[PDB]
Amino acid sequence: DVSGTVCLSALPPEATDTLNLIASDGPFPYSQDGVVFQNRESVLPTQSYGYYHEYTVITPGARTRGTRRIITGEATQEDYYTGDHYATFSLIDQTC
Amino acid sequence: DVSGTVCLSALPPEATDTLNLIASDGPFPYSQDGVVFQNRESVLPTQSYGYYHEYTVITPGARTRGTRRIITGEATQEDYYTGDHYATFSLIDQTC
Repeated sequence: DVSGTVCLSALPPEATDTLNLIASDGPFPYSQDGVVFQNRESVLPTQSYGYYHEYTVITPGARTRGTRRIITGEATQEDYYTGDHYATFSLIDQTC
Repeated sequence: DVSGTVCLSALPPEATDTLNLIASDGPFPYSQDGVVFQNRESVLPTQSYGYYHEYTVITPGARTRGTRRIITGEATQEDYYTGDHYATFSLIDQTC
């Protein structure tokens, strides 16, 4: 399940950067950006394969990709944030 | 024959999710949710066609709809669990 909705303004500023890159279709900093998210554990709503894609939200100072991501769904405004490597998700509200 | 009664708290958590959806009549995750269960091998009591319906119990980690299902009958609380693709069934006790 999804934890609830969070305003974009209440998430780390790097989440705003990632959403801006998704709207322009890149370029993305990481090679993994844009790959399909399988939702193997069924935390998000069940959908067809390819419905979900994953993008990095940079963690300042990290050497690796870290634990923060945005998962897009195919529906309008359907974007989920995770700050714990896919354990929990919140829907992002871009209007606040 | 129904193989016994099982407490709802003993089943995987997704069985509770499915029973909640059945109570609200969905919307369901799969298009096959809510089809008639034919009871072809007569494991459950014999009834007219249409008496039983089947619903998916999601299995996290599976690549398919998996083997877990809830079958409803028309009587109150008549809900059966199968974890083995219709081989065996237990009546669910929602009070424990």
